[PDB]
Amino acid sequence: MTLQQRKRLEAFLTQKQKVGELKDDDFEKISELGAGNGGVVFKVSHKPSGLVMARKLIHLEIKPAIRNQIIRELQVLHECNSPYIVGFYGAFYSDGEISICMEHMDGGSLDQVLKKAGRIPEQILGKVSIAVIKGLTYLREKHKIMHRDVKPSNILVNSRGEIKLCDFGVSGQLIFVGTRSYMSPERLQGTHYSVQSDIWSMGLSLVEMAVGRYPIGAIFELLDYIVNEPPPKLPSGVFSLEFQDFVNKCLIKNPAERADLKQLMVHAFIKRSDAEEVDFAGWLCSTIGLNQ
Ligand SMILES: CC1(C)CNC(=O)c2sc(Nc3ccc(I)cc3F)c(C(=O)N[C@@H]3CCCNC3)c2C1
Ligand SMILES: Nc1ncnc2c1ncn2[C@@H]1O[C@H](COP(=O)(O)OP(=O)(O)NP(=O)(O)O)[C@@H](O)[C@H]1O
Ligand SMILES: [Mg+2]
Repeated sequence: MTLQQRKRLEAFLTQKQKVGELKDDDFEKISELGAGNGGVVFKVSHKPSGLVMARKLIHLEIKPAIRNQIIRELQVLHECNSPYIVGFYGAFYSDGEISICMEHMDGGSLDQVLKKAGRIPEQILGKVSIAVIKGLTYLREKHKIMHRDVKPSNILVNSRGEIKLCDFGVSGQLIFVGTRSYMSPERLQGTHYSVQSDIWSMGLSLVEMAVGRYPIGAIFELLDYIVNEPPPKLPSGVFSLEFQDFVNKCLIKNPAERADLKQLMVHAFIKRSDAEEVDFAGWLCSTIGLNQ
């Protein structure tokens, strides 16, 4: 950690304390940040602190004993404190819906950023990759947590140039209803799986952000393709050989021959990217623009 990262984390944990138990009454809606797989996210104001938060509403049908164990397992999120993880405020049940309250990220997700930028430059994706790896490393080492839901909508960014992971499961399992999938071939097979599965998800997400589009290229037809056909790749000529090799190594279908976190962190793409002074914050703020 840099001193500034060390300090930014300090700064967050103090006003987190300036927050008591959370209740539906204490929240005031500002705007809607989006929705997804059965979750609605709202930009909220928490009046007792006056703090801006993001509040996710999860309609989990049926309580009672099952809902109170969910909230108690969610309490580990208080201990997840990293410059590569989104800050947690608290969680409760209300009106048949679990609410997870977290740090508000003003740049939104890289899914939203991509939709704006068209495609995200390779040098920026180096900064994103370093952050994702470090966040996945942190979750593994400090909490023995695997993410299980790496994708562009779960990598959040802000006007301070921070890149953070969110929506990592903490309740066990509890682990295709949509049109796209970031699940590895081995996860689709029902096979046992590990953090190698998150590496595939990261690799796929990177190719989506580099080219501007989900790269595979009906839901069950798509899943069959992931399982049975060659992995996606970057186009040649427009991306560095080492970036191509980096995603290729993330996208090897055998999770055991696929690169691991340790290997990727010393990979030539990561080595090069880490030494590059790239103004990511300026890129992001110039790309999204300012509220006017
Ligand atoms: C059901 C759940 C509350 C179990 N507890 C769980 O363990 C979680 S945790 C968690 N998200 C989460 C994780 C970390 C941070 I920082 C912020 C977060 F919002 C989530 C979460 O949102 N899951 C969504 C439910 C809708 C469909 N997609 C998966 C969960 C799931
Ligand atoms: N802390 C946050 N700050 C800003 N935006 C957020 C935050 N959390 C979630 N969002 C946005 O809310 C939208 C919907 O989030 P979500 O319900 O997590 O959908 P999803 O990420 O596509 N699916 P999943 O993460 O699997 O539940 C996304 O576009 C996010 O960018
Ligand atoms: Mg999400």
